[PDB]
Amino acid sequence: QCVKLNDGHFMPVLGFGTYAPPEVPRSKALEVTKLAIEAGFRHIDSAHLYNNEEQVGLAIRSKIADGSVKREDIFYTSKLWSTFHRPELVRPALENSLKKAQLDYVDLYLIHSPMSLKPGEELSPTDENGKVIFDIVDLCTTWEAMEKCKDAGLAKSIGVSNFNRRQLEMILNKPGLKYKPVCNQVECHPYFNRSKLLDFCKSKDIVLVAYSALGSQRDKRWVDPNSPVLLEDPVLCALAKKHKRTPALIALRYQLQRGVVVLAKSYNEQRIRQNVQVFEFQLTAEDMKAIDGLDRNLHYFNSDSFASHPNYPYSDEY
Ligand SMILES: NC(=O)c1ccc[n+]([C@@H]2O[C@H](COP(=O)([O-])OP(=O)(O)OC[C@H]3O[C@@H](n4cnc5c(N)ncnc54)[C@H](OP(=O)(O)O)[C@@H]3O)[C@@H](O)[C@H]2O)c1
Ligand SMILES: CCCc1n[nH]c2c1[C@@H](c1cc(OC)c(O)c([N+](=O)[O-])c1)C(C#N)=C(N)O2
Repeated sequence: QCVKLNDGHFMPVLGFGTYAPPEVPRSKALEVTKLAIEAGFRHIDSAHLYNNEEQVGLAIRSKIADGSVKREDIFYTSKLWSTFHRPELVRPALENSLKKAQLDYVDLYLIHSPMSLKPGEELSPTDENGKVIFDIVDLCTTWEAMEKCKDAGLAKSIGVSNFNRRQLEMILNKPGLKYKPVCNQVECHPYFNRSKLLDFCKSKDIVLVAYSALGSQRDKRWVDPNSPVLLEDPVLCALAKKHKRTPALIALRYQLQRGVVVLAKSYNEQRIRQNVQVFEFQLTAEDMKAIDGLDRNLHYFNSDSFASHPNYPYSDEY
C-alpha cells in the first residue's frame, strides 16, 4: 500500500501516470483514469504541462460520486510548470490547477523542473528564431511560496521533480526552511537506477518517485528512437519467465523493493490492470542484484536545448 512522508502524510507506492502525447484525444485521459482507479490505483500523477487536469479531476470526481472511493482514498499529484517559478506566480498556478481539476486541494504539489522558463502563458516560449527562452530564478524563493501553499491547505504535501543532489541540498540548507521536500520525482529505471541519488534521498527521509520506470513513451520528439527498448531487456525477460510475469511487472516490482515509489503510465485497459499485479509476487535478493547490474547511465530524455540550461539536472554528463 503506502509510505509515510516526512510531513506525516501517506503516499501509495504505486502511482498512475496520466500524460499522453497530444495526438491522443484529451477525453481519453478521463476514460483511462477511471479505469486505473477501478483497477486499484489510488495515486494519480498529473501536471499543468500535461494539459489533462480537467479530465483527470473528472475521473477522480466520477469515482467519488459513484461511491467507489472517498477523496481521502485518492492521492492526487500536480506540478508547478517552469513558467511559474517566480514566487508571486506560484499560488496562482496552484489555484488554477485546482480550478481546472475541480478539486479543493492536491495531495502533492511539485516543482516540475529546476529549469526555469520565460514567465507567461506559453508553456514553451520561443524567440523569433524558435529557440526556447530560459528564465533565471532562485528556487529557494519558489520553494517558500510552495511552503505557503501547504500552510494555506491548498497542497497536502510539497516536493520536487527532476532535482539532482546539488539542487536538493540547496533547498535542504535553506535559511528558515519550514518544510523539506517529501519526495523527488526523477527519471529512474533499470538503465538509469539513480542509486546514488536514491541513497542520498533516503538519508534525508525524502521519498524518490520513479518516472519513465517502464522505459518512457519513446516520443521521438524527446527520446532517441534507437535507444534500447528497456522492456526488451534480456535480464528483465529472463526474470519475467522465472516469475511468470511481464518485463513491465519486473521493472515495477524492482523499484518497490528498493524503497522507490513507482509510476506507470498506460492508456490500455488491460495493461493498466496488469500493472496492479506488481503486489502479487516478490523478487529474490539475487534477482534484485541482477537488475542492479543493468545500469547504463541512460536517461531517455534527450534535448540539446534543455541540456544547455544552467539548472539542467544532468549537466555533469558533458
Ligand atoms: N519530468 C517529470 O516529472 C516526468 C517525466 C516523465 C514522466 N512523468 C510522469 O510519470 C509517468 C512516467 O511514465 P512515462 O510517461 O515516462 O512512461 P512509462 O510509465 O515508463 O511507460 C512507457 C510505456 O509503457 C507502456 N506500458 C505500460 N504498462 C505496460 C505493460 N504492463 N506492458 C507493456 N507496456 C506497458 C505504455 O504504453 P501504453 O499506453 O500503450 O500501455 C507507456 O506508454 C508519466 O505518465 C507522468 O505522469 C513525469
Ligand atoms: C512537453 C512533452 C515532453 C515530453 N514528451 N515526451 C517526453 C517528454 C519528456 C517529459 C518531460 C516532463 O517534464 C519536464 C514530463 O513531466 C513528462 N511526462 O510527464 O511525461 C515528459 C520526457 C522526459 N523525461 C520524455 N522521456 O519524453
